[PDB]
Amino acid sequence: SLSAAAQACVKKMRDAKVNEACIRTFIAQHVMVSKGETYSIPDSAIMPVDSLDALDSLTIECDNAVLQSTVVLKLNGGLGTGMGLCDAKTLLEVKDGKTFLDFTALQVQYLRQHCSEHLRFMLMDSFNTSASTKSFLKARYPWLYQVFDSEVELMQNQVPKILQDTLEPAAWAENPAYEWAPPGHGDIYTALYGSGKLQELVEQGYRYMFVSNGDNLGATIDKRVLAYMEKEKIDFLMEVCRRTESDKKGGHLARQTVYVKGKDGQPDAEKRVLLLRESAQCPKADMESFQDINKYSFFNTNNLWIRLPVLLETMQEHGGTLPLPVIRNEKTVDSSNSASPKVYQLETAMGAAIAMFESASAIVVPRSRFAPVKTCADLLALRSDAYVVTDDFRLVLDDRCHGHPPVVDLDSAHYKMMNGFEKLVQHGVPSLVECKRVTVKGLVQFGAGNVLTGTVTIENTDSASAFVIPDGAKLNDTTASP
Ligand SMILES: O=c1ccn([C@@H]2O[C@H](COP(=O)(O)OP(=O)(O)O[C@H]3O[C@H](CO)[C@@H](O)[C@H](O)[C@H]3O)[C@@H](O)[C@H]2O)c(=O)[nH]1
Repeated sequence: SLSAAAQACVKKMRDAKVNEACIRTFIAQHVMVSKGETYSIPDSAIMPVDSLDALDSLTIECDNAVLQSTVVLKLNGGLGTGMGLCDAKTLLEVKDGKTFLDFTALQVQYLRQHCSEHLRFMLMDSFNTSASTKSFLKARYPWLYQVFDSEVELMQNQVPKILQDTLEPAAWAENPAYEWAPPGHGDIYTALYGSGKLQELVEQGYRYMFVSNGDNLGATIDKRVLAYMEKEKIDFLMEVCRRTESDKKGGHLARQTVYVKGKDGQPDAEKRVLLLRESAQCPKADMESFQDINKYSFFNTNNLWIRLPVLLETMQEHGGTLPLPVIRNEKTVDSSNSASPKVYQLETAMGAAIAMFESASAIVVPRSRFAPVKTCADLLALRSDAYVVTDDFRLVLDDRCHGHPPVVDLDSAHYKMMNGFEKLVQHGVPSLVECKRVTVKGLVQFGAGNVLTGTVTIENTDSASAFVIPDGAKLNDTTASP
């Protein structure tokens, strides 16, 4: 019943000893691509979401039994290629000579000292990040390195890149490792299931997992969310933020409607079903609607809560898989070689699981739980005094910002790559806590101890020489130029 290409993929994955849960999931995605539909989510197929509960209005806290059954997992499998990064993004220095991983470890240390003595912590790594992460922890956090292989690390899968023309697995003799890729952070569910770790966690009495992006250092356990899921009997919960103009990269919440006749005497009830639309899933034609922050104002933080026994149950009863919608990425087998074979890379997003559970929901959270670093512009804000370190080692906005992050717009021609960004701040990172918006155009270099207030634009029209701001300069609601 399977196509010759699909069977070629099975053989390649079996010969490579890929676990069967990954194979089953990949082949189901391969079939669907071979048929035709590419899981595009057009505008006519969805509606905006209107009403959601808000974390800031909740007050009930869960008891310590619920809290002790919660696992924390941080995603760490991607690379920061967009920022000119060839390793795990979590090894970037973010503040005071400390990296994302430093603060992650310190947060876990704090929760074990003051809240949950035996907190279970996991990191999802990939083939591209595991070595660096392990070497980093051995030298700085021995207590994590001691149990890294056995308890902390969740290794995600590698799946074959498939040729566009035939859908067979690609061949790249120069470097066969480039014939494989991690299939997105949606792979967390397949990796947990296929490795037996999901079953193991449920056996050990864990009932909730809190997952968040490795680059988001504002995400920690909140006992008001756990009480909410207990009271409302929620099995999957997505934290969303009110969307700003700085939220370009990820995905937004949306809804559909399904009519259920619902037994006899009682009438049919309209039912809302929630879904996630990633940028990669929107047709380029309808991209004007995807970026409309008024129509779709709820932005996925990727702070996710999952009821582990339910996850395990629906995966078992669905062929040992979670059938998430696939994202068909288009690339060359070697990215640095635009002449190499053209391929599709099948991926999924873990937020898409909001559509897999009958009792799924979303909650609006404040910006204090969402400090993403997708660009060097984000890294500039994070490194500045606009962000502070809490007692439990989170990075949150300084109270003076009032939950509005400073809007940082840096010239992509000069500051998209890390090396260009390090030039911009060679002599010091300006004060931004009082700055509503800063725009940098052309080649610029901040001075030592600058202070930006209000709406600042630094502009250099020639871009041969760097406009170097004088040390101590203080700019208030103005454009600065040569
Ligand atoms: O195969 C992969 C790919 C990514 N990651 C990790 O997943 C996290 C998120 O990846 P990133 O590429 O930084 O984000 P996006 O997938 O573009 O967007 C995610 O995060 C956004 C919020 O920042 C949400 O809006 C999107 O819905 C959600 O999919 C990072 O820690 C990555 O390292 C993995 O572990 N494995």
